[PDB]
Amino acid sequence: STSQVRQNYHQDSEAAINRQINLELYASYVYLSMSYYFDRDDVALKNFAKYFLHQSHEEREHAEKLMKLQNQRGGRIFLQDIQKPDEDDWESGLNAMEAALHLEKNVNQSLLELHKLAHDKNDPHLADFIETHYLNEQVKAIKELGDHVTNLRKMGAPESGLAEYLFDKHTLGDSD
Amino acid sequence: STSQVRQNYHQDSEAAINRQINLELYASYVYLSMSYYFDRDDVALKNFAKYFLHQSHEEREHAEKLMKLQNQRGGRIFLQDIQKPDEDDWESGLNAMEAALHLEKNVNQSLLELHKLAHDKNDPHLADFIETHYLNEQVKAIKELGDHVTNLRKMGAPESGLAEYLFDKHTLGDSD
Amino acid sequence: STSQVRQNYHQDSEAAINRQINLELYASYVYLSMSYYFDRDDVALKNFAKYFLHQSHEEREHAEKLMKLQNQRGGRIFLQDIQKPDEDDWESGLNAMEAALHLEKNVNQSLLELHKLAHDKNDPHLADFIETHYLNEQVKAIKELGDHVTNLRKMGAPESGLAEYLFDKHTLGDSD
Amino acid sequence: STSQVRQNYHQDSEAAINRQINLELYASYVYLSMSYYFDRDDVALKNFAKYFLHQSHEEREHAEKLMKLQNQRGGRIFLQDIQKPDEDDWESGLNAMEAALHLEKNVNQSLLELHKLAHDKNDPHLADFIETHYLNEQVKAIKELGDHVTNLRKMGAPESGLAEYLFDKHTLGDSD
Amino acid sequence: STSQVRQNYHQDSEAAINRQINLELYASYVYLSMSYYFDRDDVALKNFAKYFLHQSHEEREHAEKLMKLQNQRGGRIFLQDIQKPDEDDWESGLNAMEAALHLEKNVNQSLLELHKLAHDKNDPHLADFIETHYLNEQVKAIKELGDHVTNLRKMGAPESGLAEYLFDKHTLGDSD
Amino acid sequence: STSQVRQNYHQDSEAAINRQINLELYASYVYLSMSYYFDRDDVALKNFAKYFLHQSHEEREHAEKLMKLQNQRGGRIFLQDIQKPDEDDWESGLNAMEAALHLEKNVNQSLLELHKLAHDKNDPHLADFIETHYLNEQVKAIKELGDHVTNLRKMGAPESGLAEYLFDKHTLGDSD
Ligand SMILES: O=C(NO)c1ccc(C(=O)NO)cc1
Ligand SMILES: O=C(NO)c1ccc(C(=O)NO)cc1
Ligand code: NA
Ligand code: NA
Ligand SMILES: [Zn+2]
Ligand SMILES: [Zn+2]
Ligand SMILES: [Zn+2]
Ligand SMILES: [Zn+2]
Ligand SMILES: [Zn+2]
Ligand SMILES: [Zn+2]
Ligand SMILES: [Zn+2]
Ligand SMILES: [Zn+2]
Ligand SMILES: [Zn+2]
Ligand SMILES: [Zn+2]
Ligand SMILES: [Zn+2]
Ligand SMILES: [Zn+2]
Ligand SMILES: [Zn+2]
Ligand SMILES: [Zn+2]
Repeated sequence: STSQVRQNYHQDSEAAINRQINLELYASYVYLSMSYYFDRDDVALKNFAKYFLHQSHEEREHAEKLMKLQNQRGGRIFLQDIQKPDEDDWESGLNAMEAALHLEKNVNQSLLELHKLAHDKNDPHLADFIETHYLNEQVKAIKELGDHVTNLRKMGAPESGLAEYLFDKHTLGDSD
Repeated sequence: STSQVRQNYHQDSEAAINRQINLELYASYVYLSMSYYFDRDDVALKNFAKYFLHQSHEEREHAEKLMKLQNQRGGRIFLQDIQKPDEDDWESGLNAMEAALHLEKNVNQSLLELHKLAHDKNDPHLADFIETHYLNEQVKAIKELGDHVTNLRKMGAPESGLAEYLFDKHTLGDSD
Repeated sequence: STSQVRQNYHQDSEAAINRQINLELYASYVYLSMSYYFDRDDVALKNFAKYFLHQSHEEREHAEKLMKLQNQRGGRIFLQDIQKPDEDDWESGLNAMEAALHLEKNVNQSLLELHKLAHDKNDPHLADFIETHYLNEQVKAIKELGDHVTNLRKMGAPESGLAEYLFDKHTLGDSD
Repeated sequence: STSQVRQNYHQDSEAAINRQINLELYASYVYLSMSYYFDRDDVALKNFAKYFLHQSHEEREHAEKLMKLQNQRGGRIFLQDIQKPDEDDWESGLNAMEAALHLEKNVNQSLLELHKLAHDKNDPHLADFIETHYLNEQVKAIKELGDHVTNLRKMGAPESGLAEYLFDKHTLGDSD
Repeated sequence: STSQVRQNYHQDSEAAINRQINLELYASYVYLSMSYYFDRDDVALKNFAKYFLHQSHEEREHAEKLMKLQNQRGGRIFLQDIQKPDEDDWESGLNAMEAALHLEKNVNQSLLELHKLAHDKNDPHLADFIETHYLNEQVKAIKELGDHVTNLRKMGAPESGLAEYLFDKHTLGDSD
Repeated sequence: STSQVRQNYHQDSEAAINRQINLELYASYVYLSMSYYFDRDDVALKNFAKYFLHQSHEEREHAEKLMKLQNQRGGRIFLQDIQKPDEDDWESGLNAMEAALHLEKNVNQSLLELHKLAHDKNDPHLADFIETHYLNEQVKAIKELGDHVTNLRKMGAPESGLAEYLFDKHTLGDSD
């Protein structure tokens, strides 16, 4: 019937965790697609590609985390298909980064709704889990991407390819 | 009258912290009893005993933590007697572990009610304290114990003593 | 209009973050004033002064943290004047420490109201941010100051200067 | 029209590389599903789970490799959806391992057909790429899984849970 | 009926070991209560608190030792409730230390009666066990506490709080 | 009446030291405001922000130095409010740097007037103090800022955002 370890875990919490798992997996797929878009010889921005590939591994980690939680709280995982990304040819580093920002805002909205739920089903554990392991990472992600979009713009992207080249070398070539 | 450092600390929060202190102490007493049950020469499962003794020290730490919080927020401690454990002869490693799971679920329920309170008396500090120092530890504890019960069962406990022996050597003989 | 990274950040949250920034800056100014009060040759309590100077740097850090959050969540900073401290001549180590306790209780009250808000505007990120980076630090601060006031009193402050001297050497001369 | 770096890369080779990319991603999804099946508290086989999680990361690496090749030879990637695994509840370690063997045999068959192609479209580079980076890994994988199935069987799986427990400790607890 | 390892262990010896176990646990509870009495912000004597907390851990060790002996000699443990301490508000460091001395004298009297028994039931093992693991520790404990009471008195406790403060810094701030 | 350590310290010297303290604090506030202006996601110049934040800490140090001198020479500190910066939105790195130059020239003018005073009230100690701890630092500051303004201009600021980006990476990304 129910697992020996289930307790205060509501069914809406569970379904939302499966949906969120599928979502994070989706984000990883998107970031992968963008990554190898910038690996293409007619784009050739190694640091853009490394960057998005890192983001893709991070998303995969987020999903696996959520699955570990599902099993943890006594819930049951159910995997769904992983929707192909909306694009196969992202136009530029700037455009890829804007799509990034929109994606991260999506995932953040989903996580905020999930926290609303865990709070309404009076599930504190799930609440503070979402808080400490996802929310801040989502704010930091959205911030980083916003700064990148701002700089790419102030430089003259996507008009000037010199811009995206320099941004690739001087911003994505060191740090996180 | 009231301590110089009291602030936003409600009286129900306080009484609940004293009750929770007594509860954690109780859990330590139980874990001790089980520990030295498995030290008995007619049981002789050194790793079961070490395991539960560790859990007992951990519970003692939880209590002392809660007392430090009471003094912290301006509350006053009041100690109550420590009820002897429901059993003096736990039947098997499997049964001891099941009683463990039930106990941890009790303590978790109490902590969740306490968080409900700290949230209703609009005490955020107490809320996130409960969250970060107890709730996750309680989920992890319940999970670990549930996995152990599952394995002891799948092996053939308590019917086969060979089982409990092997579980003692291969699962409780390394790790946490 | 609105920043690319804004999301679930309410305007009351923002104004409250600017007010809190100004408040933390104020606390730093106060702690500075007290510090160099105890640097005066007619007071001459090097450890009291070092202590309050440390507290002042800490407050400055709190403010800068809050500004980083404002920019983070898509809000906009607005700096206000920094009100001079209520006193230019704090009477004794004991009195300075009591004013300290009152100040920390003020800042704590403000932070608790801000958390109430972030919870009412359903802003979990801001909620748990306040929780993990400020609330506990505020409880610990109020506790430390309360203990100090208690000891200074039990010793005979401010009546006996021998007291404040000894407290300066044996309590503020080692540790945090 | 065509990339500056394309050369001797046939269109069937390309489409087959996109199909193979999607396939490897699928295998990673399957291995993930199995992994966290064995993380469930009513299964509780940490080493089975770690094992399949490793296999999942490996599959992800295989896919990313194939994408790097696509971009390398002048081809263009096209991502497709990732089909959910045929099962959400794998019965036992033994059954999960048998499904594993069948999957690896599928992927191997696909890779062998792809090598047949690269040989028929006289694409040596693609031929020896498939050879050195995939074929041997596929034989080794199928062998390992076959040995595991053989041992789980000879032990008495899935009938005896004691078996799967021991296999989990003594075979999946050390080595690769 | 009787354990395979029982030998020369009399029933009065056993009951006395269970009573002594409960007693040592009681002493640990008392020392804990005193400890966190001195953690209270209106007392604020960190070293008094650390001291009594150490004593509490030591008492817990004494109890666990006695349980290990019970199981050792073929006896059976029976746990009883742990009586709350006679006080919830110990007046001063001096008074807490006097209550300490009285407690240690109680425990010593009990242990001496137990040795009388082990000698009358001609149980040498139990006799020299009590001798080497408890009696000296009890004399040293009573001595230490007596010296502390003497110094607190000669200083002017509990009248002068300056006294207890200094004693806290200069005697309980270093050594055991 | 007057401090035991006062000597050759004129009252105009004192009032000027309090005014200068308030001024340095003001400069720190300004530099802070600029710093977190460049932390804004729609500006996003991490190195500009780090730079001005460093300058802000430096100014705070200057103030604390002056307070230490006041107490040193037998004077008495009097703290005044800290005027909010003239701007909340500095336009560009170039404009922020120009406002910087103007500010440093202000502080330098004030310090030069203060040295004129210490020389007219025949206060050599104060004279050479101002000389060795402030004047050179002020010339170096004004020089550095002037060079920065010159380079930002020669590059094409604020017209070209590419400029400010590059200046941020190649000039503010290494050194002081
Ligand atoms: O009275 C209510 N609804 O009708 C109510 C009471 C408490 C909360 C709350 O704790 N939100 O975080 C929300 C709604
Ligand atoms: O039958 C044939 N030609 O008439 C034939 C048979 C095998 C190959 C081959 O192995 N290519 O790699 C090529 C041609
Ligand atoms: Na939290
Ligand atoms: Na000079
Ligand atoms: Zn994510
Ligand atoms: Zn993300
Ligand atoms: Zn609520
Ligand atoms: Zn506990
Ligand atoms: Zn527990
Ligand atoms: Zn603060
Ligand atoms: Zn503070
Ligand atoms: Zn593969
Ligand atoms: Zn494979
Ligand atoms: Zn004892
Ligand atoms: Zn003792
Ligand atoms: Zn300056
Ligand atoms: Zn300056
Ligand atoms: Zn002259």
